[PDB]
Amino acid sequence: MHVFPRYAAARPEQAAELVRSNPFALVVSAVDGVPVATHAPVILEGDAVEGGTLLGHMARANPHWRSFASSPDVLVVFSGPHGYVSPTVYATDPAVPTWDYAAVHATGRVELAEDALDVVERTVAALEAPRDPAWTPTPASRERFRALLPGVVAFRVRVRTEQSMFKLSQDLDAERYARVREAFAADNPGLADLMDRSLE
Amino acid sequence: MHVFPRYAAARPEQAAELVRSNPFALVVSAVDGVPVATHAPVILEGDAVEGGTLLGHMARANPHWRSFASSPDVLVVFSGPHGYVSPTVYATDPAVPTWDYAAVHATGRVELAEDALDVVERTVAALEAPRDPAWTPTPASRERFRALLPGVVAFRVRVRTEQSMFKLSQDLDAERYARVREAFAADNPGLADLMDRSLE
Ligand code: HEM
Ligand code: HEM
Repeated sequence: MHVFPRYAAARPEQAAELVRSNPFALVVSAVDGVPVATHAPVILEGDAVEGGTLLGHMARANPHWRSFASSPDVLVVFSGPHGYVSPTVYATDPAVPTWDYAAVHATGRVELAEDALDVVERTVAALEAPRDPAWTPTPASRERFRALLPGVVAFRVRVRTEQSMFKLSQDLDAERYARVREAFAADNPGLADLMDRSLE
Repeated sequence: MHVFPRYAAARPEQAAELVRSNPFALVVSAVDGVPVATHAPVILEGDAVEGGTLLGHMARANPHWRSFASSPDVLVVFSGPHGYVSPTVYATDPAVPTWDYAAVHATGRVELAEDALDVVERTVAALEAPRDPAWTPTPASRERFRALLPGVVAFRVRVRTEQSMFKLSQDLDAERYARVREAFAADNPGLADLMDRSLE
């Protein structure tokens, strides 16, 4: 990912906000020289992605984690709201299409996490926190977590590098920007809300 | 990505349908040994992902494409609709959360595409095809495409391997499945439509 300066975050806190708000990430490493990726929930420990640690889990039956010891460089991609920008919306000619999106990429050293129960329970808490109502696990559910635990592999990534981009049409003139924002308001409220929040 | 058999596509055509319907992909390769990923629109040439060719573009100012010659193994990830499944929705105890999603991963050899104008114009056609109304480029827009062309790098991937997963709660009993489907109907119609289409 190349971060074009015109799409840099306006505030440094935006990157960790995106990460916390979009935890279903892509965990990428090399296996036999080819990138392989697993879709998995990953949470952040730390006030920032830089200097932070990421914690996730996958199925033990997914062999991806077995390659971590010999190929430990990982990339984790967090993808926020996104949407195609058609020239139909611009209503200007000549025009070129684009795609709007926000993302945070973090790279670092992966290690298997022995404290898998703590990782999955903290993942529950982080993914339920923005919900209304939120689910909290009963003792019976926690007992079931202990029965499920042999089938899970948890992991930690100490973040070495990080980048973020908020490609949200903010380089447009006010007239076309309003057209883009209003078209997403109806078709993609998550992206429209991200645009609004990235202006307040 | 490990494809759990219970989440395999019901029909072989579903993978290419997902790819065509979700062209904003993640293009991943190794650069200095670490995975790096660019978010870019990628289209499919062929009736299937297997035996197919993928075609995309990125900015010339994005240095990712410069690593293609020495590290040519690429992974392209197409991500369809997705959404968190909270135990709140199940209304059963004990429970464990999950995430529902569909994705197609394709790996192969990348090569730079000399026919960049054709790649970007076919990308316009593919991304406008499902829209109503669709935008077609006027001669003035095509003239502008020619002025923009020096700033773009196009590329091709001959697909060597492919996998797809449709993790859409279809392993649940009818009662919980209806609860999941109805909760997404209101909060995530794209995912609910994908679930429905993956049942017809
Ligand atoms: C919000 C919380 C959670 C989410 C979104 C989530 C999501 C997921 C996903 C997407 C997978 C598949 C990973 C892969 O492809 O390898 C998975 C696997 C798994 N998770 Fe979680 N999970 C959550 C919490 C938990 C908890 C609390 C436990 C308790 C131990 C748990 C146990 C497991 C197990 C056993 C598997 C493997 C199942 C199998 O082999 O089919 N997860 N989870
Ligand atoms: C539906 C069609 C299209 C979509 C969704 C799209 C999307 C994108 C995206 C996401 C990027 C940034 C890539 C990166 O991060 O490296 C990009 C770059 C670029 N695209 Fe496209 N594009 C489309 C069609 C076109 C067409 C028809 C042209 C005409 C030549 C074009 C020319 C360019 C150029 C010049 C750049 C680089 C701009 C810069 O350096 O800032 N694109 N496009």
